[PDB]
Amino acid sequence: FDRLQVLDDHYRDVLKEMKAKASTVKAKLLSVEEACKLTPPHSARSKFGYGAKDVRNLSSKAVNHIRSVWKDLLEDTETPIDTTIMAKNEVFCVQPEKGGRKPARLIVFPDLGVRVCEKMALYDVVSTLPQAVMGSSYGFQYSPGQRVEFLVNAWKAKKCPMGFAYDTRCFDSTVTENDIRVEESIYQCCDLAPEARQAIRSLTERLYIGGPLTNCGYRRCRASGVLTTSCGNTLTCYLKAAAACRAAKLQDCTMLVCGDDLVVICESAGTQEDEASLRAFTEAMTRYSAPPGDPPKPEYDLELITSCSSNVSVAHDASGKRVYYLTRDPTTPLARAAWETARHTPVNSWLGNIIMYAPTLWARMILMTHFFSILLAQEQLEKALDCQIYGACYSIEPLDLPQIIQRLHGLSAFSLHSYSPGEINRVASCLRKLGVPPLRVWRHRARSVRARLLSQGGRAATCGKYLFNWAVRTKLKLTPIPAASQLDLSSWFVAGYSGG
Ligand SMILES: COc1ccc2c(c1)[C@@H]1C[C@]1(C(=O)N1[C@@H]3CC[C@H]1CN(C)C3)Cn1c-2c(C2CCCCC2)c2ccc(C(=O)NS(=O)(=O)N(C)C)cc21
Ligand SMILES: CNC(=O)c1c(-c2ccc(F)cc2)oc2cc(NS(C)(=O)=O)c(OC(C)C)cc12
Ligand SMILES: CCCCCCCCO[C@@H]1O[C@H](CO)[C@@H](O)[C@H](O)[C@H]1O
Ligand SMILES: CCCCCCCCO[C@@H]1O[C@H](CO)[C@@H](O)[C@H](O)[C@H]1O
Repeated sequence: FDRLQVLDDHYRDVLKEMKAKASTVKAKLLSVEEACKLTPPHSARSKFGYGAKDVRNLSSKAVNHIRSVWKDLLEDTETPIDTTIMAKNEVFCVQPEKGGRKPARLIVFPDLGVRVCEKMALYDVVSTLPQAVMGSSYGFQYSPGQRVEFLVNAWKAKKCPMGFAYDTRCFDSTVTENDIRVEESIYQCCDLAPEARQAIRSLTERLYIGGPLTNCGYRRCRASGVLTTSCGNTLTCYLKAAAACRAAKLQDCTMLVCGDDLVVICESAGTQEDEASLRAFTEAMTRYSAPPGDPPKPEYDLELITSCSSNVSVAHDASGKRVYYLTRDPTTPLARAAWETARHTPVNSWLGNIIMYAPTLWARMILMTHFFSILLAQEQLEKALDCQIYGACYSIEPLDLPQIIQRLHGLSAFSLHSYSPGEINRVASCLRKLGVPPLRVWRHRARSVRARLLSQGGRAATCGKYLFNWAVRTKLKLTPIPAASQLDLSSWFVAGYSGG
């Protein structure tokens, strides 16, 4: 029966509350220049004789064509807009050389001109509306450290906490026409410029609801930009879930939403009562056309909930105080890093894993040790690497890792010890399974890596001091690494990542 959507009073009530909050948002219509500057340098070429760089640093051909696309969006409210379907080759896969089928992910996008028009009309709404509507439930406002703080405080707030994760399997292609229209109705509640209001209506009717796809066919999958798709999915999932919490009569809910991924922390009503409540929640979500991947399970320990491939775990700082942090099973991070040891990638998953999971036993002992050893050998500590973290691609120098880690995780990230036996066992058994040397070997290797870094001075010695303080018996004190704004001077006089 594919997608069949049934909307009730709970859904309608939550939508009114969302629209009432949306009404307090005043969003601005970006000029051609403002939108052009937001174009990524490696954004796909237009079929109209220009393509990134030209748009990015303003060009007569690019700007005048994008102004005609804009005029057409304001004047035509129904003609379907075309989208291109392309195969982007896979990174962690054996790629045929001198003939063969190339493993690839498929990407669907409108012409570059349309993409800049979408930014003019929606960038300010997508970057302001979700937080204004969902508040603390909006998952993309948090750093790993702030996210864990939010979760733990929500868990501690309950008399008898219960929590569960709910994941909607492949929604990005299966997005209903209704969901797209409901999203638009929320965006329309903002204080928009009249041209924005029309452009939003045209884009939703001509592009977002569906349209033709070419190098052909017709698509009903998301053709919006990353920021637009993210906003849409999060608002839709929040709407359906907040309504489903009411239908399931869940008490004192705290939700955390990241696109299609969600977590609810509420008050337990007893084992069998909670099991019934979750069945109720799932029935409501399924009726709202958001069925689960795996049926949700009530959890009574925060550590047992897995969401966005991660779970909360405990460690202790140097003073013995409990420190909470996000971790994950290290099999895929290690397997991808093994690949990268043999072959250079444009993603540098190892570096992204060190940044996302810096407090973890496996990122500190294995990934930092192994890659600093390689960088020392190759004399490439200074070389900025392109690193993909979630959406974006960042250029990161390994020498700036202490500063980055402190910003995202806090100073405790460098002093953690007394990790949970279960967490250690997951790491240890994983090393045995993959043929990786045990943790005792990594300590020996890190003492040598730290020594070589210290001898190099500057940022290299700060990497030695902060990142490998776990490897020495006689530990250094470790004070916060000061930001350029704290020092009260320009980033030009501050080595590495300063505050830009
Ligand atoms: C499929 O999933 C995985 C996952 C992990 C590993 C492998 C495969 C690779 C099988 C192993 C291997 O033997 N390798 C050698 C060395 C590194 C890795 C990849 N490389 C292309 C060839 C076993 N093996 C893996 C890693 C990873 C390297 C990146 C950072 C994280 C650890 C190792 C790191 C050091 C040794 C280590 O030092 N082993 S040792 O002491 O027995 N010896 C000196 C080689 C062995 C490793
Ligand atoms: C809705 N779920 C969440 O927001 C997340 C949870 C979580 C895990 C267990 C729970 F019990 C509750 C939440 O863990 C995460 C880890 C990351 N990445 S990271 C490791 O880089 O921080 C994340 O960042 C991206 C997607 C923005 C979002 C979440
Ligand atoms: C160590 C475990 C991870 C695998 C590392 C090997 C990476 C495979 O990489 C492959 O190498 C071939 C030979 O140059 C190329 O022909 C392929 O295009 C490439 O995908
Ligand atoms: C795995 C992450 C679980 C998060 C638990 C947050 C609640 C912490 O709770 C604390 O636990 C301590 C345990 O020794 C007790 O001493 C404290 O009294 C209690 O408030």
